Order: sequence, then structure tokens, then C-alpha cells
Amino acid sequence: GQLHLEIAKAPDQAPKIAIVPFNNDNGLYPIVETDLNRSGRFTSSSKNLPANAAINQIQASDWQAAGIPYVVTGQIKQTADGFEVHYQLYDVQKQQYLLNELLNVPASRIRQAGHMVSDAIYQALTGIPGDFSGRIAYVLRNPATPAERYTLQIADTDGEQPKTVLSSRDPILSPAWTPDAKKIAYVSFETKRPAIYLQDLSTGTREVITSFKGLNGAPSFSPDGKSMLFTASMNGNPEIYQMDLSTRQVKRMTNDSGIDTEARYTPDGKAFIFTSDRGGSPQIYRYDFGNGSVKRLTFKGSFNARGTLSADGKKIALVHRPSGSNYKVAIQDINTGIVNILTPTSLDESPSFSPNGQMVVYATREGNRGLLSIMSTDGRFRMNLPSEQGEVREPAWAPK
Repeated sequence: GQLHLEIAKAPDQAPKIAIVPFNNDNGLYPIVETDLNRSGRFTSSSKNLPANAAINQIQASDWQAAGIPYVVTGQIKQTADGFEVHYQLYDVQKQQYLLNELLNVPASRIRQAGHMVSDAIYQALTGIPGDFSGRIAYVLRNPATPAERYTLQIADTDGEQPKTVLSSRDPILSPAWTPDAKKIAYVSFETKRPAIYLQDLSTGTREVITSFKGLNGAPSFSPDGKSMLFTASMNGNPEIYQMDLSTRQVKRMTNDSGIDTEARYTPDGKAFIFTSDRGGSPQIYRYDFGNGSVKRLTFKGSFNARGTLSADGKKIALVHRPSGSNYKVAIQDINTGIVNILTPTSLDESPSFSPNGQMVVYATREGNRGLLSIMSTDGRFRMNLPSEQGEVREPAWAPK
């Protein structure tokens, strides 16, 4: 675990979830209790318990007395492959089970099993798919390690189980997830000329998507899996290009505005958003594939840039700078245009929505540490992913 997990701002008040230590536990329930405490919507505990419950044995009179609305029980039984977990979620007020599930775990796949159990608990309580399962890509930058100055890594949502995709003495920029999260793309300078690579995460193998003199990078993949957007400045100023994956057909679309830009597809495949200085200030515009029109989306402030789309397609995470203060991570509703400032940030860098749209990851700096921060979109939960050394940049939450 290169990125270690911190909770910075717990939700002020949230329902509590009691989790009874599973009999013959494998180390599973502490992971579940930790996930529930980083859900941004609940808190959980397993130590100072007011009662004693188990599988198919719970009495709600004592859990109400302690003001506990939700209780989780479990049973672990070893199998030939690995172990089984039989877990339940009990609603105390309704006096009924919200979950009664068995999950087969194949041997040393314990952290993924706890995230699955926690994902089911979260969905049973909020109706929103949990995001404790899933991966986040990031680039570790350490000039105090010239051999691995840049390292592209993929880790779990808590930073555990990191997987190094590529390390190099040269810049590695802008990791972008393929629609089904089976492949990852990135801009590499391991050879002097920048090149967008496409790396199969199953077999390992990579391939050069494009590579020339004016390539800026910032890749983004079409929801249909057929096209890719990227930034490149053949001469002078960066511009947005769309590639067709089948024939490597490149042809340009929009911005020759004098600032660096990045294009991000809308999840419906109808359009993409991008940053533009064509109005005299960096704003987020929307290019419609249908008629080729460009429309401004952000109107508040003198600086709106580095926008990304929520999977549902109704929210935009962006970098917002009121001319008085510095960079802020902001959320704008697409339907209504209401801009929600989430938090200050130290880096003019793109945020990334979680698949459920309830979380957002971004790169910032606190103290002398370059770290990743995960915040709930409503602004009450902060989660920190600091590095032991160097800085963490350009996160990309894997989609679902």
C-alpha cells in the first residue's frame, strides 16, 4: 500500500451500523467496518457493543435501547478453495432483514470480499450501488527517485493492493479508463516523443494509439468503445482531436484558444465537454456531435476548467476559481446549472467521479504532502490518500 488511507472529515451525524464480530472471522469484518466508516453516509463500530447477535438470531429490543438502527452479523466457514461468508443486514425499526447473502471467496481474496459485503450493505441502506469495490488509477511523481520518477499505478478505493502499470524516468500523464475498465491508456515520454499507449490490464500487453510532435495528451474514450478524444497542438496551440479506433483515423474538432485543454465524453455519447479560452477566460463548453455546435456550460466565476462527467450524466466535477481566491473543486448540476463549491484545491487538475456519483477524487497538497483526496459530492466527507514520498497526480476512478 503506497497510498495509505486517512479519514479527514467524518459526516457530522449519520446513522450508526453495529457490526458483530463474525464467529471464526478471517479478518473480514474489520474491513467491512472500515468501509462503512468511509461511506460518507454512515458510521460503524464493533467493540463497545450493547448486545450479542448472530446469524438468524437477533432481538431488536436491545439495539433500539442503544439507539442502533442497523446491525450486521456474519459467519465464516472455510472451503476447499478458500472460505464462505454468510452475512446479514438487520433493520431494527422495521424488525426485518435487509440482506441475507452468502458470498464464496476464493482463498486470499479477502479485501475484495469485504468490499463486496460493504457494497451490498450500502446499496441496501441507500439504494445506490456501493463503490468500495473498484479501482483508482494515479501517477506517483518522485524526483527523489530518478529511476522511477513517474509510476502509473492502479489501486483499490482505499489505496490497498496497488498494481504498477508502468514506471519510467520520464513523464507519464493522464491515465484514462476504457469504458469497461479492462484497459487503461496514458501519455508516456519514455521515448522523447509523447505517445498515447493502450494497455491491456489482463494480458499486460500495450500498443501505441498515437504519437507525434504536437501531442499534448489527455485521452478520453467514447462510451461505445469506438472512439477516443485527445489533445494535440501540431503547431502553436492545443486542439481537440477525435480518433476512430478501427483505422486510427484522426481529424480535428475545436479549440485553438491559447490554453491547454482536455476533452471528456458525455456518458450518453451525444457530446463531449472541454475547456476553452475563446471568450477571454477559461470556461467549460459542450461540443455537440450531432450538429457540430459549441455551447457554454459554466457561467459563474472567471475560471471554470478541467470538467468531468458523472456516470449518470447530470453532474460535472470541475476546477473553479473565483477571481478573489484560488482553485476549488466544484460540482455543477447539468439540469439546473447550480454550481456547488466542494473544497479548495492546490492543483489545476481534473477531478474524477466515482461510478455511483456520490464520491469524487482529486489531487491536492496538504502540508508538505502531495496526496489524493476523496470527497462526498454533498461536502461533508473527506478522505485522504497521502503518499509516503513524492506527490500523487491525475487520478481516474474506474467506471462500472
